[PDB]
Amino acid sequence: TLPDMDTLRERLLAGDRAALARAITLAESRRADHRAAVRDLIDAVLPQTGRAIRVGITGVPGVGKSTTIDALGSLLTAAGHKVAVLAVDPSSTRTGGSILGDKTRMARLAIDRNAFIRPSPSSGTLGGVAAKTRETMLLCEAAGFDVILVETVGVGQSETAVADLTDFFLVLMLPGAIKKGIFELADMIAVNKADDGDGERRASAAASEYRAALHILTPPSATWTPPVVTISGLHGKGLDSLWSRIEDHRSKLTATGEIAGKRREQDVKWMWALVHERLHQRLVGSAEVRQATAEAERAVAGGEHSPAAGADAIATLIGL
Amino acid sequence: PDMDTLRERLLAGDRAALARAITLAESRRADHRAAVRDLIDAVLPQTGRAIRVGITGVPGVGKSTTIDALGSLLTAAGHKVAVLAVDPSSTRTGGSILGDKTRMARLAIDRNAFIRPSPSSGTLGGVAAKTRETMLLCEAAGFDVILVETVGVGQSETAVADLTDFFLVLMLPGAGDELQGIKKGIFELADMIAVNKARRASAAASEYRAALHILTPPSATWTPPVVTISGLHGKGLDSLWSRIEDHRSKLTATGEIAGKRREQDVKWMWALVHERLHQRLVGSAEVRQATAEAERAVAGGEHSPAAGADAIATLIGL
Repeated sequence: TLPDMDTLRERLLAGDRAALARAITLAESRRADHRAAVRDLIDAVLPQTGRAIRVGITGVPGVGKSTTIDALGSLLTAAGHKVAVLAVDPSSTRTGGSILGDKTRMARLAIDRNAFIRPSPSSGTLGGVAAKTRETMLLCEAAGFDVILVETVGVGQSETAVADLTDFFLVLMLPGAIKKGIFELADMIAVNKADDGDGERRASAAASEYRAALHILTPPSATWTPPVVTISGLHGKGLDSLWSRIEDHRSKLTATGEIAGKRREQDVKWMWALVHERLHQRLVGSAEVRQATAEAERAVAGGEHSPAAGADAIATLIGL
Repeated sequence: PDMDTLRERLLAGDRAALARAITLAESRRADHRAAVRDLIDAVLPQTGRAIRVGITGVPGVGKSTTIDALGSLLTAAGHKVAVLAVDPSSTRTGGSILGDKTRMARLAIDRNAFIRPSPSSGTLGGVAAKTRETMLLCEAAGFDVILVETVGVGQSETAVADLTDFFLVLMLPGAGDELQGIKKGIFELADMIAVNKARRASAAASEYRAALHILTPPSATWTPPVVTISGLHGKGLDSLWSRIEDHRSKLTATGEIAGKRREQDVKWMWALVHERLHQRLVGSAEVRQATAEAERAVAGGEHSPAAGADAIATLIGL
């Protein structure tokens, strides 16, 4: 029932799409041994990873995120790139994941074998979902995908996780009509024209406001000052220019070692995220333990016992 | 000593009893911390009736001078003011016994105020969580204003924001080419910017205000004021404090003050659970060595994050 893992690994490394899909499937197995086998695989293929541009993309629903990603992704595959699109949605902690995904939201990419689209994976905690996404990213990179787009999906709080999964964080904004922390995550803002009601006047007007405001915020790296641009996902305008800026960021921050520096900090974060997910799984591993954990948390939320008293209560459960 | 007597004294406003309870709560000895848990829980019904304000600013901005002046205005007005510090450097030093009050000279001798140095822990998260227990003890003792200051170098801003109701950012008066600029992550935390050392200060304020207005969603209950002050000469402090009271009034009406405290307390609970796990993973030289090996492998790009996590799992099992 477990595939020959040496065969699977060698196929995956040769760009075998079915092998990549199977490795991803093994990571969601009910069987601990299946999940362990793919963890071994990922560590085994680590030296073949990391040779990709990793871009996180966010924006409020209706900004035209799917349309823009479909357009940009298609420009990239036409140019000979192999493009993975991975979703992160905090609601996959509450659904069991997606049985067939939702790739058809990107109509062109959905039928393009030069692209590979996967939905948000199921886990107990957002940290768990994001850690699993990191595993998937590594598998895609080992299989030869050189652009990895990671998209926030749904309404919940996934923006920081996606920034911490990628090298470059792109924020798509509407010309008018945003969770405040998003500006400080941005390596670039793109004001997108959604429909026939949005032209260069509305788009440029909003861009100028964002550009002016960003001037009071200190860029985290002297190597990069976040630009504000306009685009139309719908009409495929300004996307080549947008991409060139992301490539410039990659070139510049690779030369300074800053891409690698950020990735190593992220890697340690995702290590501890899995440790913490596993702890959570223990604290909900039976109805009785879940009940007790939930009540400690409730007592703390309710100001009936202090945070330290709640933590001590949790400690006793772990000891039991 | 008798914890029931300690509790009754603390609740009657005995400042020495309060300090003794804080010492236990902030202890790096697990038995000492354990000894005061029931006391803290017993006094919870007397907590929460305080304005909790976090205050940050770059070294040199006049933070100590401003806190000294603001605290003095408050005690003159009949308030009971606690001033607590969160210092990341405590992990390197074991924390200070006496702290530093050269910096708040008037307040340091004012018996209506209660100033504590940052606690120590192996980590920032531990330091901040201890500060939360200390805040509760202070409130139970009758302090109605709790000021929590970021201290030293290190990124303690998020921790202090997550300890308080209102987060005040003190900024330098430079404008245009001399504009200080807001460090990454601070804008999202700020409930007010006060430009200190006030002309160019009003110029800087106008720049921050205009940008804050662009960046703040119109759906927000609270749009951060930008004001100018002089800590040294006490100008604008009464106005500054009034806006903090305005925030309390507005966000109490929406239930947002209470809602935030609930989220914070659960955050501190999980912080402490995760800190306890890490403590176990560094509980002896041989275990620390193995944990360090796992983290180094991942930090060095030698093994995948999950491989590091699997090594940790093996240790936990042992």
